[PDB]
Amino acid sequence: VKEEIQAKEYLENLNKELAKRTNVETEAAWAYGSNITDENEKKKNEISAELAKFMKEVASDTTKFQWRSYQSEDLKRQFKALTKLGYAALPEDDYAELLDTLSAMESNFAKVKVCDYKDSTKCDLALDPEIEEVISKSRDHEELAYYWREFYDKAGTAVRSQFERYVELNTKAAKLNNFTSGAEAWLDEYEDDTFEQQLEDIFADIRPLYQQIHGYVRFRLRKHYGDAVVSETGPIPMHLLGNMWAQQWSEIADIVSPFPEKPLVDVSAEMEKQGYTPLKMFQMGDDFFTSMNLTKLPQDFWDKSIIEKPTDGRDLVCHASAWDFYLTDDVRIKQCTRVTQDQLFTVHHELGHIQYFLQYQHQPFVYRTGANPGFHEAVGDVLSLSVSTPKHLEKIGLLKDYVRDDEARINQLFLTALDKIVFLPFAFTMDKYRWSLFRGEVDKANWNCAFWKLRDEYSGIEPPVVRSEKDFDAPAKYHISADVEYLRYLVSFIIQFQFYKSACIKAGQYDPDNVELPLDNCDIYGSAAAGAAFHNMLSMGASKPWPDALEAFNGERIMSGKAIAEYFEPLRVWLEAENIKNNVHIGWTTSNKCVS
Ligand SMILES: *[C@@H]1O[C@H](CO)[C@@H](O[C@@H]2O[C@H](CO)[C@@H](O[C@@H]3O[C@H](CO[C@H]4O[C@H](CO)[C@@H](O)[C@H](O)[C@@H]4O)[C@@H](O)[C@H](O[C@H]4O[C@H](CO[C@@H]5O[C@H](CO)[C@@H](O)[C@H](O)[C@@H]5O)[C@@H](O)[C@H](O)[C@@H]4O)[C@@H]3O)[C@H](O)[C@H]2NC(C)=O)[C@H](O)[C@H]1NC(C)=O
Ligand SMILES: O=C(N[C@@H](Cc1ccccc1)P(=O)(O)C[C@@H](Cc1cc(-c2ccccc2)no1)C(=O)N[C@@H](Cc1ccc(O)cc1)C(=O)O)OCc1ccccc1
Ligand SMILES: *[C@@H]1O[C@H](CO)[C@@H](O)[C@H](O)[C@H]1NC(C)=O
Ligand SMILES: *[C@@H]1O[C@H](CO)[C@@H](O)[C@H](O)[C@H]1NC(C)=O
Ligand SMILES: [Zn+2]
Repeated sequence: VKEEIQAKEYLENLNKELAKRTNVETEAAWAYGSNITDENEKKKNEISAELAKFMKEVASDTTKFQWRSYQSEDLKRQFKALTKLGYAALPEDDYAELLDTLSAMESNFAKVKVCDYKDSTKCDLALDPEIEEVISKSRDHEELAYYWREFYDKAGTAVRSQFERYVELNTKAAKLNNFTSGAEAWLDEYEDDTFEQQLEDIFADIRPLYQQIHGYVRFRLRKHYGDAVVSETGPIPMHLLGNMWAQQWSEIADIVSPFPEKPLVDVSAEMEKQGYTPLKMFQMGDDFFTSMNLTKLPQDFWDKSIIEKPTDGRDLVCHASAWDFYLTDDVRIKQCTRVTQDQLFTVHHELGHIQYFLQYQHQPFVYRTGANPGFHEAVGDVLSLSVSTPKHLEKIGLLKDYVRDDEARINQLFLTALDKIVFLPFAFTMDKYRWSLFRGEVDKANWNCAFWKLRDEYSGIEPPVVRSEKDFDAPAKYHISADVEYLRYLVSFIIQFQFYKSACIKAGQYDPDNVELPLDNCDIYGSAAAGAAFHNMLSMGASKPWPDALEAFNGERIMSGKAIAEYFEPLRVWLEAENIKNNVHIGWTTSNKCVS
């Protein structure tokens, strides 16, 4: 159609206008997250309401263009993106109420403080860093159960009524966009109507390995705490797993390591000894990206980022985040950085988001986002996989006197699995839970025990104390309180191994027939070949359906669990044999810790 001329001019101006309007909303959201006050809350929400009103007008104006009739797939793709209003489809008053509900939940989470286990006078312990410090380090099971209960009562139960209204308005918004529910609204980002089934299939392939790891960990925990604390046949008490949500278990590696007399990589002490700071950690992340011929952090990043928890009295959101301001080179991180191994990896994860921002900033506004949400989460994790290798850690002087024999290799593979395999059922359940509420599949009388039932069924973990429908535990996880879709992380954990394997081959760092080049010791630091693949993919933003973006990276078009299974194959062989040798019980009875 000749109208395509025009349409192209229309999109040109509109994209530029959206970027500028979104810059303004983003600044107000940054100010609030950096400094939680009633005044900043009001300002964030009023500017969002303003932009929502404009979006309503945009979606309306698309109907004046015959865009479905156009020759250009590119023009059609842009118009389609503009018709998708999300929450902005809601009536003015409903949108304002939703924004008020969202900030009530996020500020509740950020403001949680508990009393010291040993000093009921001292009541200023926050999750980050005080409570997380205990959960990751204490081996006093009663102390752990105390902090678990205090946190969940305050971050979870306290916001049930707000969470209920959020579900209602989220559903109403989805239906105004003609999605069945918000589950379908979220899934739309993956542009694939078999996406859920694809993930069920990949998950089913990896589940048996998870069950072997679970069995071995439970066996080792029984030896440490005794059978009064940990049963052989039941779900693992979750507070013993070194993470408030039991989402990753690497913090208890020193008590569950396959070979306790051989080295286990933990560089936190060496980081401190060498005088590492948050600034140094970010500079090192920047170095990694630039070493691969990727983009250096701009001056705005250094000038405007927050890389340490503020020491004034203020309330803020400490959960780490990366921010795109939709201009040129105005990108920032807010991280309450600590000097630990886990935090070094976290820094690289966040800088992965920043790199993606810089790579696609020349794209039209609607294309300035990930190919799918899993792509955005994957970027930094691919580098963190290299950072975590004995190979890399020796290069930067953090790992000393390391002998990489067969036993040390198993220890390192197991340590990696405690993050990478353990996470998979966890991440699947965060969205299976919310989807089921969104879809109206669970009665409100059953909402809490529906959460714990999924945690049991998929992860084989349970609360430390008996819960019931008088509690409401799901919002005790940040993303649930903050209305952040979680499937992105499951997709990320699968595809990051496809990216890592390919980048390692391109770097000459992995050859399956060369004993000297194992995938689990690959360091892509300094590889321009690996960097080129990233540039080819990331610079696309969301200009093409995601299989096109994967193709740009390594010639493949299919999400596949083959690469993650390849990485862990030596661990699988060893672990299956070890569990047989030690008569380790696999599987678990149904939990008794959530009362109907
Ligand atoms: C989610 O799904 C919803 C449906 O469940 C959908 O809502 C529908 O959107 C339609 C707009 O696309 C709308 O259709 C219009 O209907 C008008 C009259 O409807 C009235 O009576 C209904 C009861 O019978 C009531 O329920 C309504 O509230 C209304 O009061 C028509 O007058 C109108 O017509 C005009 O527009 C067409 C479209 O023209 C198109 O564009 C060009 C013109 O430049 C054409 O050449 C082209 O071929 C194309 O057809 C013209 O053909 C016509 O001449 C008129 O100008 C129109 O048909 C419908 O009413 C509405 N609701 C329902 C219940 O059907 C939502 O839009 C969906 N939401 C999202 C976000 O996608
Ligand atoms: O800033 C975010 N997202 C942050 C969350 C967020 C989302 C919306 C609004 C505010 C905040 P995060 O996931 O970086 C924040 C990160 C923080 C983090 C990272 C690591 C880490 C540990 C070891 C190795 C590697 C990483 N542990 O915590 C996050 O949540 N992670 C998930 C889980 C996780 C992910 C990866 C991983 O490797 C380990 C765990 C969680 O905390 O539950 O997104 C920016 C963006 C993405 C896409 C488009 C536009 C902008
Ligand atoms: C936080 O916001 C308040 C008022 O909303 C403002 O007075 C103050 O300057 C801000 N605090 C900091 C540390 O920036
Ligand atoms: C670095 O990236 C640029 C971007 O095109 C490329 O032209 C150059 O060849 C790359 N350098 C190397 C050594 O590959
Ligand atoms: Zn992230």
